[PDB]
Amino acid sequence: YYKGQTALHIAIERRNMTLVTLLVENGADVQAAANGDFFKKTKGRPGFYFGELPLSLAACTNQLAIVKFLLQNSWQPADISARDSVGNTVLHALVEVADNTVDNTKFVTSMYNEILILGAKLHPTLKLEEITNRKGLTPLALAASSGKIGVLAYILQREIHEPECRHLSRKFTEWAYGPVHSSLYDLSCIDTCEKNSVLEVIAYSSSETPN
Amino acid sequence: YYKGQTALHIAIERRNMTLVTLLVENGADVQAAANGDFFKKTKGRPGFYFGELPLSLAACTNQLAIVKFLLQNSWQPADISARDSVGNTVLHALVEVADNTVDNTKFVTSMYNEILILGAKLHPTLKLEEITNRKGLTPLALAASSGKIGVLAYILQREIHEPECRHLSRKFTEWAYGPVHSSLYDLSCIDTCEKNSVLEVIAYSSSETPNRHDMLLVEPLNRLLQDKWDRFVKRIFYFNFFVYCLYMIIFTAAAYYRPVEGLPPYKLKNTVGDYFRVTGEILSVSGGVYFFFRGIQYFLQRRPSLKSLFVDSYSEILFFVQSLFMLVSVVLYFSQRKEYVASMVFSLAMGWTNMLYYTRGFQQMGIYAVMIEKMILRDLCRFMFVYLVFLFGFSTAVVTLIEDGKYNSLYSTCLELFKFTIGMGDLEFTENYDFKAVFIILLLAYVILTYILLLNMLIALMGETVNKIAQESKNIWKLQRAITILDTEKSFLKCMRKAFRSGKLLQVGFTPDGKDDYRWCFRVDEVNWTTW
Amino acid sequence: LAMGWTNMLYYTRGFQQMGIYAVMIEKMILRDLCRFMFVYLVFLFGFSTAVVTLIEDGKYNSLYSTCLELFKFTIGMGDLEFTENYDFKAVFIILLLAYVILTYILLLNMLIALMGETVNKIAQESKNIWKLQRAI
Ligand SMILES: CCCCCCCCCCCCCC(=O)OC[C@@H](O)COP(=O)(O)O
Ligand SMILES: CCCCCCCCCCCCCC(=O)OC[C@@H](O)COP(=O)(O)O
Repeated sequence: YYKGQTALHIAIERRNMTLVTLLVENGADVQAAANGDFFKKTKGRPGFYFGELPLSLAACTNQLAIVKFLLQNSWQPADISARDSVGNTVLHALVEVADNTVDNTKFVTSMYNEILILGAKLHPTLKLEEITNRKGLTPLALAASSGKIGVLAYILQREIHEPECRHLSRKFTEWAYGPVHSSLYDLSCIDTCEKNSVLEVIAYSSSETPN
Repeated sequence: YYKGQTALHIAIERRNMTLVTLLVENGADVQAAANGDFFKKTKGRPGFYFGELPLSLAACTNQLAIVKFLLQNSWQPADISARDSVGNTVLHALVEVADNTVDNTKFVTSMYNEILILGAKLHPTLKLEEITNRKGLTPLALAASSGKIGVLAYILQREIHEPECRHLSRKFTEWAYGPVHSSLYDLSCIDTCEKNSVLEVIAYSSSETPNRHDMLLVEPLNRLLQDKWDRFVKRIFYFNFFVYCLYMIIFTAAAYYRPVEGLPPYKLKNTVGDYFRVTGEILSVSGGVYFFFRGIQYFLQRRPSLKSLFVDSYSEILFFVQSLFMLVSVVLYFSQRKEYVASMVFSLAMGWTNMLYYTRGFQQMGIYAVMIEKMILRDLCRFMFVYLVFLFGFSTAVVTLIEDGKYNSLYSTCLELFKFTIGMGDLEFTENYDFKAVFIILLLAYVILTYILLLNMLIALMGETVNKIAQESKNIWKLQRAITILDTEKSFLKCMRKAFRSGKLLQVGFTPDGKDDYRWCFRVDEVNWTTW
Repeated sequence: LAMGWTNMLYYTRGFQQMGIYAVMIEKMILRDLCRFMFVYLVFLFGFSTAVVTLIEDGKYNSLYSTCLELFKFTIGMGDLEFTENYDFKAVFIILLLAYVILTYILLLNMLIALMGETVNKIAQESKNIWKLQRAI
């Protein structure tokens, strides 16, 4: 029941950069999705969710160099806004794979920051986070609903200290006089949105939410 | 009494490699055993057990190089399967010498791994662990019986990462995709063996075993118990609970409607109510007899030591006592006596209060019942002797003071004094005496002393155990559930080998011999994002 | 009317201390009451059935009245001599004393258990639940 599995996914899993480069040299496809039951969310206790796309698999598997190579290859550019069958993008997969652990939390936030920066640089004209899946949940909304404390904590306090990407960050410093400095937090789609707000989602979530 | 001691043993003890080589150059014997009393297990507090063989002495004494030299010498090869007088081999000695300490545990597991690897390489055709001593206990069985947590934990999770010896390891990795990889555990001689299984040995071991409670924290054991439970023991246990509840309801109904004419037995009238009463009484007596017979069977099968009779088997003894009360009740009932009422009410109260045995199977209620058991065992007598001394002394004093009247008897005064403990004291319950000052002082002193007594009671049993109850009660409950599971499995063999441990798997496919093997694995899944 | 008056506690949220108090009451009523009441009811019903079986006849021969009298021991109003229409006073006294001792032991492990397992969590968990309540 592994239908949809491709050798590219296997190569990416094995952390083989050179072998991946050789495989994609001939023109290996990158938008192919693995619809096999083994790659589904929770059908059967065994399994592993990675977004059903090779780029998402690389992102979730601690391979930043492979992600960069896939995104900025000269053979076939890799789409970053691609939405799989369940409507989950790279950010959604990163949210899913988190388990609210210090090491995993740091890993996931670092990978999220890197992928967001790369997406902003590649296609600044495209808004990335605002997108929604078939469930109609934004990555922040998904993180809040699933109780991923680390991801939500990072997103609500994003701060980028390099030029041309400050607009992505949600935290800004109005000024800093002496030892006291004021800070600004972005409240977009937080309290009132008419579809799904973070406060509304967290408030009405069932107790099954971990935290 | 050092008879059997040889200079080779002394040389090995002194950690002298060169001197040992010189001694064995002339052809020093290696299979000689030291049968002197000094080398025995526990004859006299001084001593040291090392397996009674020089190779075992070297193995237990932190000399791996000497062990290798002895095993692979060109003068006289050293036998590794040699069994001493008590039937203990190298592995048995390694199990014995462990004291369940982190450093000693690491030492013993490392030495066990090295000796096992060497034995496998030297004579791969020979199975080593499966052997048994005169007691008929395998090294794993011996470790489980003696409560050596470290050795058992290592053995149940053995993993060898070099070729030609993977078959020795008990843990295998079926595959590893991304950050999630499945694992397989070997269940050979673990749950059912017909001679001695690890679960059977640990379950029925007496409380003298150092660490019986926490040994079930081992991953394969815990997961296997949970799986067996959720597979069939939950349903069997619920059915048993329902049947027992119906029994108790029927018994209560039969007893409540007992006739009042005197001088039993009573002729049964031709009425529906009489028929129902008679059938209920018959069912109650039958259940009592069944409980009595099950209790006798258990007592013969296990044979407690008469010292752990109460700490262990606390529920079987209570059920047996209830059945004994029922039998005495019926015996008196047919003997034309009116004390069957007393015996029956005692049995009925015991039966209703024994419904707590079925709380196990629910975590919270099980922990609650376990705490009740622990108190009734190890606090009630100690905290009741003092209170009874105080009560009896003050009651004797007061009754001595009283001149005459209703309360001049000791029993009535004891009852009145005890009434102060349940919040119903009087302080003026009599006036037939002299020296009201003395009476008031006695009563006030008694009240103050008993209140102080209860206050230190609660302070003591709160301070000394507010921390242990965090997990010790849960561990005891898990042990209790394990006992229940094993008893249910063994008792209900009528369904043949229904709901076996797990499926059949081929982990390695080929052993050093061309023949294939299977090890009745138990699939387990885990995730480890870090440390790939 | 009783339910309405006792539901005024819903408005305690909005004051930190009273809110935490009401939250603790809620947590107990949810996750401890049934578990710690099943055992007590089993004990009470069993001993009441025993005593009523022992009694021959009279006012207290009914199960309900005997259950009420036995329960009166828990609120500090037991009698230990509430009836005399029976036989074998030794058995009656033993039953009542055993019931009293068992129920006192039961309450003592109640308090020990729910104190030991949560003396630390209540430091901040109740405050967090109250903050969630206020957010709702
Ligand atoms: C002459 C004998 C005096 C006792 C007369 C009848 C009253 C005895 C009441 C029961 C005494 C034992 C107290 C007790 O702890 O039982 C409650 C059970 O949960 C104990 O655990 P389990 O479920 O029976 O295994
Ligand atoms: C047949 C029904 C039996 C009950 C008859 C009426 C007596 C019921 C008394 C209230 C029972 C619920 C106990 C309780 O906990 O309520 C107190 C409130 O602070 C609970 O929190 P909240 O403010 O109502 O949200």
